[PDB]
Order: sequence, then C-alpha cells, then structure tokens
Amino acid sequence: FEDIDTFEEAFNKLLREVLEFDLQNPFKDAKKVLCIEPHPDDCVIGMGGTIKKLSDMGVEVIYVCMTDGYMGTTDESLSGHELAAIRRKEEEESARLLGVKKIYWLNYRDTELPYSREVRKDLTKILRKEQPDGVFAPDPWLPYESHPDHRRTGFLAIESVAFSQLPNFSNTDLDIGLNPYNSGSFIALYYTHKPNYIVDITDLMELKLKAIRVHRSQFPDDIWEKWEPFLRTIAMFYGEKIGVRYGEGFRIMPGLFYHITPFTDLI
Amino acid sequence: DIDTFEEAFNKLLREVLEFDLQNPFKDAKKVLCIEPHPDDCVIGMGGTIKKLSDMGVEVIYVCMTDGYMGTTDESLSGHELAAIRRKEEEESARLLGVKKIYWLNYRDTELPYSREVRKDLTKILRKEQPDGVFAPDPWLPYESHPDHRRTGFLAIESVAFSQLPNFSNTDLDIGLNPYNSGSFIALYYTHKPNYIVDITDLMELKLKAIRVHRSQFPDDIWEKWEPFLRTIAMFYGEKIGVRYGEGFRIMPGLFYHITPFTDLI
Amino acid sequence: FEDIDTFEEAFNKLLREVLEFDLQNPFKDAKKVLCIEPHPDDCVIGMGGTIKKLSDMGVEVIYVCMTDGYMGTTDESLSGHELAAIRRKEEEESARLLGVKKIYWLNYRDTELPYSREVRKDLTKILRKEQPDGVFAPDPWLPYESHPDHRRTGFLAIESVAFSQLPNFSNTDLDIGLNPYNSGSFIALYYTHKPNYIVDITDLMELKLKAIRVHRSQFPDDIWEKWEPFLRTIAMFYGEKIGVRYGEGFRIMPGLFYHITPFTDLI
Ligand SMILES: CP(=O)(O)N[C@@H]1[C@@H](O)[C@H](O)[C@@H](CO)O[C@H]1O
Ligand SMILES: CP(=O)(O)N[C@@H]1[C@@H](O)[C@H](O)[C@@H](CO)O[C@H]1O
Ligand SMILES: CP(=O)(O)N[C@@H]1[C@@H](O)[C@H](O)[C@@H](CO)O[C@H]1O
Ligand SMILES: [Zn+2]
Ligand SMILES: [Zn+2]
Repeated sequence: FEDIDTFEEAFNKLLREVLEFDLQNPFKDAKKVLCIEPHPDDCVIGMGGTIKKLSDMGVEVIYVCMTDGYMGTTDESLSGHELAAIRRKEEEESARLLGVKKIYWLNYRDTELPYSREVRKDLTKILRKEQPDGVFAPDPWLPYESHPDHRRTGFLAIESVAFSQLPNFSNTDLDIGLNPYNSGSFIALYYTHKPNYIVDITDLMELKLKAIRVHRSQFPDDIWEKWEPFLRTIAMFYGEKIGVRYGEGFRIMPGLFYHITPFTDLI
Repeated sequence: DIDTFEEAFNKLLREVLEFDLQNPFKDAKKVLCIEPHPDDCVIGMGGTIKKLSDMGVEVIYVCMTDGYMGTTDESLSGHELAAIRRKEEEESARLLGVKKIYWLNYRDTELPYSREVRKDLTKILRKEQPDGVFAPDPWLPYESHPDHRRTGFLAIESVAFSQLPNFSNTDLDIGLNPYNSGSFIALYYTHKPNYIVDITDLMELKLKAIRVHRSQFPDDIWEKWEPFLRTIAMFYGEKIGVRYGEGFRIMPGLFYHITPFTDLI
Repeated sequence: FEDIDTFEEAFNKLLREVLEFDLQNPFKDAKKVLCIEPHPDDCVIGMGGTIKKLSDMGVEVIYVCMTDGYMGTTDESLSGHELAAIRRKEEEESARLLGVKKIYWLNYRDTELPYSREVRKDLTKILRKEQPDGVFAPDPWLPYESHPDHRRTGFLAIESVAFSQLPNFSNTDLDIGLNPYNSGSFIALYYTHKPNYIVDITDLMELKLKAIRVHRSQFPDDIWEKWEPFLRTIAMFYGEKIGVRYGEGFRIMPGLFYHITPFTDLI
C-alpha cells in the first residue's frame, strides 16, 4: 500500500483493514478454546471468571495443565506424589464449578517444566487433535515473573500455536492422521502487565474465589489471609481499565505482531 | 571530581567512551550480518546492506538456521525447502551486492542456546575479523521466535567472548587469533533504535529482494506482508522525518553489562 | 477488602497492611546475609559499600560465587586454570577489606553457568545450611544485560530462595539433616535499572574502589581508565535518587510480587 502519507495512517489501516484486528468481541465466534496453565489452579486464578462466561455461552473450554504441582506444599509429611494426586482432584472439582469437563495433564514435574522441542510437540499434538478456535496462556513477558514454569508455559504456548500449523513440524502427527493446526482465531495472554482486552468479572468474583479455594492444599486460611486481598487487588487493577470493580485482563495482538514488530506497545 | 550524574553521564559517553551516533558505520570495510533464518538480513536491513555494498564495504551473511520449517505446503519436505531457500538467499543476496554466506545449518525452530553455537560464531569472528556485526535485538518485546531471541543473545555474547583467548581455545591452537578488531555491534529488528538509515530510495529494491524468497512470500501471504513491511519501514523512517527507514540500536560496549541507564541512549 | 472502593486504595492497603511492606530500613533485623555473585568481584562492584556497612553493623556477610572467572583475561600466556586460582586469591583479599569471612565457591566455569535444577540444588543446600535472613543477587530483568552468567545467577537466586522452603524440593537435603529454608526475610537485587532502595556510600567510595582494584587480573591501568569513570557514573546515578553523591541501588519487593503480579512497577 504505497500511497499512505503517515505512519499513524499506515498503522490504523494495517490493524483495521489488512489484519482485521478487533478488540471489541475477540472471543465472538469461538466454539472450543484451550486454556493452558503452568500449574493446577492457574487457569482459575488467571481467568476463572472468563472461563465461566465462555462455558455459560456454550463454548467448550479444555484445560492443558503443564505440570503436576508436585512441589507446592510446606507440609513435610506430604510427599510430592501424594500432593500431585490431591491437586488433580482439586483441579477436577474447580474445573467442574466453571463448566470445564476435559483436562489434558502433561505431567511434567512442578519446577522442572523443560523449555524444549519435546514440550512443543506435546502441545502441538493437542492443538492438532482439538483444533481449538482460541488458546489462552500466561504472558511470558510479565516483568518480575520469577517462576520458570510460567515464563516457559507462555513461550511454549505461543510457539506451539505457530509451529503446529507447519506440516514438517512434528511430522509424525500427520503420519498418524492428524491435520496441521488449521482453525485458530486467536491467542489471549492472561497474567499480563499490558492487557488490551478486559472481561468484567465483578458479578463472578465470589465464584472465582470459591473455585480458587477448592485448591485447598494451596490455600489454607493463613495463606488465604494474604492471597484473597492480593487476588482482589489484581482484579481491581484490571477492572478499573474498563470502569468496573473486578476484571480479568488479556493481551491480544494480530499474529504478525508476535514477530519482528517494533510497535507492539501501540496496542 | 564532577558535580552531577548528568555531567558524569555526558562526559562518560562523549570523552571516556567516544560514542558517536552521527556516523557509526563510517570506517567499516567488512561487516557480518547475522540472521536467524534465510531472508532476515534482507527484511531487517536489506536497504542498509545495499548502501554498504555500494560504498565498497564487504557484507558477509552468517545464517544460523536452514529455514526447514517455513512452509505450509504439505508436498514440500523440510529438506527440499531448505535446499530451495539456500538458492533464494543466494539470489536475494546477489541483488544487494552480498558476497559470501556462512551457513551454520542448525534446524529452523531448533537453534540451540549453547556454548557450541557460540563456538561456531566465534570461529567465524576470529577468521573474518569484521569491523562490525549486525544481529537481531534479543530484547525485542513480544518476539516469540526462539531462533530470533537466541541469535541476538548468542551474537552479542560471541562478539565478547571471541576476544578471550581461553574461550574456545582450540581455535588459537589451529592458528586463529582472538577477535579484535570489530568497532561495533548494531542491532536490527529493534523497538529502541537510536540510528535510522533512510531507505526511501531503495525501498523498491528491498521489496523485490525480499520477494526473491518466493517460498516464504507467495501472493496471498504478500497481501499482508507488504503492508506490514511498509508500515514497519514508515515507523522507523518517521523518527528521522523520511518516508521509509531501517532502525538500528547501537550502544557503547560497556553498556551491554551491569548498566542501569541504558534507556538514556 | 471486598468493601474497598478503588484499585488505588486496595493497592495501598495490600502493600502496607496485608504484606507489611516498607523500605524505611529493610535490612534492619539481619544477623546473616548471603551475597550471591556471578563472578569474582561482582559483590564488591555491585554492593561493596553496602557489604562494609552490613559488616560494621555486626551482620555476618557470606559470599556465594557461582563461577570461577576462568575466562576473564586477554593474556594469551595465562590459562583459565591459572586465572581461576589467581582470582580466588583476589576475592579473598577483596572480601577481608569488607569484613567477609566466608565464601562458598560453586566452581561452575565462567561463561558456562548452567540454568538447571542442579544449580538450584547447590544454592538450596547452602540456604538450608546457613539459614540467612537475607539474600542479595543481580536483578535478572536488567535490560541489555548481555552476560548469561548474570541473568542466570539472578533467576536461580530468586528461584532457590523460594523452592528451598519446599520440603519436596531437593528432598535428600532433609534426609541428611538440613531443614527447609525458613528464616528468610528478604531478597534484595543489585545491578538494577529499577532501584527502590538506595544505600548512601559517599564516604565509602574510596574504600569500595580500592576493594575493586584488588582484583588486579581484571582492572590493570588501561581498563581502569574506562571502568573508574563508569563505576563512578553508576554510583552517581543511584545516589542522585536520594540526593546524595554516591549510592548503591537495590530492588526489593514483597515475596508475592515476584509472581503473577501486573503492577510491580508501582514500587
Ligand atoms: C498460583 P501458582 O503459580 O499455581 N503457585 C505455584 C504452585 O502451583 C507450585 O506448586 C509452586 C512450586 O513450583 O509455586 C507456586 O508459585
Ligand atoms: C521473517 P523470518 O524470521 O525469516 N520468518 C520465519 C521463517 O523463516 C521460518 O522458516 C519459520 C518457522 O520457524 O518462521 C517464520 O517466522
Ligand atoms: C564485572 P564482571 O561481570 O565480573 N566482568 C566479567 C568477568 O568476571 C568475566 O570473567 C568475563 C568473562 O565471562 O566477563 C566479564 O563481564
Ligand atoms: Zn502457576
Ligand atoms: Zn560478573
């Protein structure tokens, strides 16, 4: 498009006409979504209110849990194996409150999620099988995010969504009858410091906190005394951006902006 | 000695470090342009490569990976794609006056982040002793390609470590010297350029040399990439009041370590 | 909390009342700290004046040096092995100047510090043995920090402070008689672009510079011509933030803010 005079015009038209980027109803046509969490409890903590709205709308929400949450206890009589078995049941109960009926467990060990082609292949197999319309994952660019399983889950989610569409990537999936990932309409990153789309969850907030507290091994009373205010305050930070009390924030960009794009901060 | 941080900083830059962004590529005779995939050098700095070649600077590509994954055409294997892209790059490079291409042959999507890859880059630095090195900026936000982030880090690392005789010492044992000798790094594909090359004049040649990578840029893909690539170029060019530009981040060598005020340049 | 009106009010109550955070005197109660450095000389460069002030207050300061500094010369007649043995001696003399009596050498090769569970277990064994009240380490989010041993030390130090409190993490430590890390009261990150606590080192600058120069393999006169003004300029950058001539900066945050937090820039 050789005749536009200003960057600001080129940018507006690139987004609205060339890429048809829309932040007004980005989940509009979604029939099936995957919600990718590093640990058991992260989908509900990051976006439980939105999962419920999606389910209320008849969207099929499927979790993919990267790790088993093996390490998340300070109880010296509770082994990692026993804790992982308990957290699987806690996630099932939590997910059921939010209308989720399927969880893919990848079973990597908590604190030890690899950053590797292998983990991309696991995600790629699920994407190719399920062909979701949209995928949710943490923002790996969150500053001061000190948990490796978080940063890696975000990177590996975005990478797999792109690479799962290439037939020479993990080519054995196609040899067993799966198609390339054909169907996706969006990625939405939660746990983000740069949200550009907010779901009002004011009405849903008590359901969210309830479904979070179902992860009892994680949230005994003394930890909840700190975590409840922390989670309320995060929801208010997001809410305020659309003038509501409580929200969940997502960063959504056109697919090209995830590569070589020097003006990602303009959205 | 001096009164304020401001004075300290200005002095440090101008007199102690002699940092000049008016003409950073002034004395360059040989440069390495390090790209993650075949086409990255032409997309990110093709116009600048042309300008450099036209002024008699020798431009040498180092391409980290083989572009094996880059197709959705199920009739084309990665081996065949790789072979096609080597030829696409050779033709695209010829258009820009480019000489010589080192192919490292790591598989696309699988470039390792490791001492091994730093030794490969180091061997080339010590052999070629370039005046300057260009690479993607690994700090680019929302850069989701690991081949890009890893290439950026590894280049900066290798420019540093190839200067050290205990690093990859078998190089010296076979008769290579440590890398002098470069006077700069410049990062392209950067959100924080502080040097902009006007390429308004060369934009058409740039687009032609990009399209030479035909496996990457069929018509339906070009419908989106041409507006994107033009908008990028307008983004950079607007910063210096020209139509189409190419942006680079250049900093003094000290600033890539322990420096809390890098955003001041 | 469900009754707080605005995000701005919730954030303030969270920070001050729930998390009890303030930066009036963060190092106040400390009897023992670990100063974790990527290379020999990094503690003194990043925080030497502070180390001396901690030793002057009777705090036991202990270094953990991740790597051997094997690569850090341009002298073609000096092997890395010889350099490593030299730099150990340099660090010992540097450390004695600042009142430090104990250094754990992990002995990873310089330029080759792994980013792995193994290195977290090394740091966890020392945390569990020492039970320090605080830990200092480089900020791994420093922009344009190009040295992988720096970013890796920072991330591993933060992770280790957290995972070492978990008894299923590196569980053989417990089996041989070490307790989980508790005692911990803070992490302070030095080499930071986002300091929120400044230590005035104006009258200690000359001692800090002498203690840096004791690392002679690193700072012969021709290198010092550049590094002395560089190091002065950094110290002025931090000092200016509290209206003094030379400072050392640290970033300190509540434990919760190192995870899933989208407003860490408000502190
Ligand atoms: C809210 P979360 O992300 O789920 N909390 C995780 C927990 O799941 C995990 O078991 C633990 C050990 O890695 O670190 C905690 O930080
Ligand atoms: C502009 P580019 O960096 O060269 N485009 C790359 C292409 O080379 C590569 O084959 C593919 C799969 O990794 O990803 C694409 O995103
Ligand atoms: C101030 P420093 O962080 O200690 N300087 C280091 C030095 O210790 C190390 O041997 C060399 C090679 O890795 O890199 C330099 O950048
Ligand atoms: Zn988590
Ligand atoms: Zn260091």
